[PDB]
Amino acid sequence: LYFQGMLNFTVGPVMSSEEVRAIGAEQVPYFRTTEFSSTMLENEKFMLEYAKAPEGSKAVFMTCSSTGSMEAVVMNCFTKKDKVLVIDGGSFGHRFVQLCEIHEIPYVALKLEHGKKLTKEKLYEYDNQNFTGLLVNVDETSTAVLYDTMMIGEFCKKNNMFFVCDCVSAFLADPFNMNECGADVMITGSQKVLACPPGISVIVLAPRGVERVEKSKVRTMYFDLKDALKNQERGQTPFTPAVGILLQINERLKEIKKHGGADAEVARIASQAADFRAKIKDLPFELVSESPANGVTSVHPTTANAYDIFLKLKDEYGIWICPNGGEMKDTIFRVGHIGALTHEDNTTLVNAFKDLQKRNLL
Amino acid sequence: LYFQGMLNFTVGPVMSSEEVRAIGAEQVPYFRTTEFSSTMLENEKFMLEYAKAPEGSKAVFMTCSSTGSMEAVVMNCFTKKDKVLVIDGGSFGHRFVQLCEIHEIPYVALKLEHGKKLTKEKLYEYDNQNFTGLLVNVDETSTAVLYDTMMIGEFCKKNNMFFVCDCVSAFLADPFNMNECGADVMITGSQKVLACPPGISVIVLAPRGVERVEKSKVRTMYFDLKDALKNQERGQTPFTPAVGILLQINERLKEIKKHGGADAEVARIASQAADFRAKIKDLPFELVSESPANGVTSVHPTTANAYDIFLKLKDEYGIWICPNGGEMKDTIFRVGHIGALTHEDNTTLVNAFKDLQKRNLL
Repeated sequence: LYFQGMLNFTVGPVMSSEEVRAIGAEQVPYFRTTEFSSTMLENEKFMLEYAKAPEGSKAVFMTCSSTGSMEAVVMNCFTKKDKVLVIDGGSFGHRFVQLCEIHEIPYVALKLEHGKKLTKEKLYEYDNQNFTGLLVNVDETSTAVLYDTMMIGEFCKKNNMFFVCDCVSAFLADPFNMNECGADVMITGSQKVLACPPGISVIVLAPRGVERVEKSKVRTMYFDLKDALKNQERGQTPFTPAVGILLQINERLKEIKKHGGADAEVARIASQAADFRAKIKDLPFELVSESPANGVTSVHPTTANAYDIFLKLKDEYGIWICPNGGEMKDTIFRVGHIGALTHEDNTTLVNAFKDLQKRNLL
Repeated sequence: LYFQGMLNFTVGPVMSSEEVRAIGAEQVPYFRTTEFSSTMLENEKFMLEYAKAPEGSKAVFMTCSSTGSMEAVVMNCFTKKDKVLVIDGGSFGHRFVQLCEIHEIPYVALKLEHGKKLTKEKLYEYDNQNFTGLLVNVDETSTAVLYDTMMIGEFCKKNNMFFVCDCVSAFLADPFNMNECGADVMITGSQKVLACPPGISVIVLAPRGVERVEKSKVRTMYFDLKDALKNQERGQTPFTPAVGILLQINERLKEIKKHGGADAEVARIASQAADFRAKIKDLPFELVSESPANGVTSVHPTTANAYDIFLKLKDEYGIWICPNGGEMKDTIFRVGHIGALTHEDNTTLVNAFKDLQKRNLL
């Protein structure tokens, strides 16, 4: 079958461990119980630990993809009186711009050419301009650009700006310390470094984030983060959540702990990325990112159409790489370093590239 | 473990087949592919078939619980110029009232005492009053009351009212023919009669529903049903969907087809319900619903606290029944007839009730 026997180098869904997969074959339990509440409180504790959240932080688990949590955060944390600086180097930064437009949050987009780093000098062009908040996608996954959260956090603190981090691809792949960088909100998704099935997302709120949400007057039921917080006090959710995925997440969080915690997973993924990048030195590929992220590498093929390479690997080599869209469809593809991959998997992929070269495709 | 070895008589999550469960242990595939598109187009075709949707209908698959699809429908189908009649006999009808309030849709709540049927004479009290739409939960799951969709549909047609049906617990449990009753929208959820894990919901739109959505000007990203429709044209979704659950749904839809289609599953659940109801005749239980639904039976214990019975069965008999909340917590519990249950499972439950009676708990 099409979903059997494939090597997955995308950035979501990704390959899962045998233990997480095994949980996926269990009957899904009824969940309005003290037993499931315990699982949910444990999930929250692990998320706060791995995020290095400050004392007094809270997490909520949302039954929707990461985009839904991005929207919830925008709706619950900002109003028409805010002025938000949005880092826009690609698709996900642009998605935050689109959310500000939809929800009538005044904003300024700080555009970066695809692949370009954010320098301190560039950010400080926006110093002392009455901004009240900042939205960033810590790994801009579309271009595999990593932003410096300590640098951005310092800027936000100087300017008293509410600091929102989408760490959907950065969390557990790149170093991130919520307490140290002063992030007020962190968002992540189940299908990225957590390597569970898609359908859950997580919002972590620092005490300032909790306070901000508590003061919101949002017109929404499903994305009402006050309701989400109130229910999570007893390890519950307002509506039926993706119970099965939340049990898989619990297992995964314990697996992370067993293998050395958040720092150990960051280190493993850093090594996975370095291994791939070392192995493609003699192929007609240029690295696009000026600020590499551990979770993913963006590649420009200098001899071939990037989407063509995606299709050939998928249909003839048993491999999914991550294609791009829009203006990047023909010129960029990405190779993920997350989920249950090994250095030998990188060798398999590079061997497939070498075979495409022999065929004269690249 | 707490989620192992339990008999599940709730109305979601419920017990799944071994084949659906097996799919849950597979690696989740990358999904921006012609292969996954094919699965999604097939899922839509089966949903339209089982809903008996009119020619030209469309379905979309939403990565959120059913409540999220209820909200999406309200947001995308009604405006401040509408006047909506909401059938409110319990929790889910009330949830539609709450959505009308949040989204500033003018409405009138048609209250029914818990457990009471909706008569034709009652509904026609609202005839010729300039209503433009109607919201109903075809099985009001909180009270296990079934509403007559042919009767309501005739009323809506007479009054030119846009007819929205939440069939989250009714779809595949009770007869429902979208074409015949004139429903413009049907909503359902993955974890109910479909008996898959929670995290997907489905919106089926008749041609009038499609037209209504196409004319909407909603301020939302995640719940933008125009975007959902446009993407489903090629078997895709705007964001990452719950891919694993959608593959399980595909298997389940094929399993339904193998066993005789929608009518055969309705008949099986009708028999499951009848079997349970026959077996409790000598116990201190009163049936609450004046209009029984196949999917679930609501029970009033005349000698005991309903929530106490829930807790004892859960902790001492390996059984989940469905508790109630609010004003119904002490007085009503429910027994589901959906998912992978047998008549012998009903015997196991009744034996547990009989043992509680021997202990003098009831």
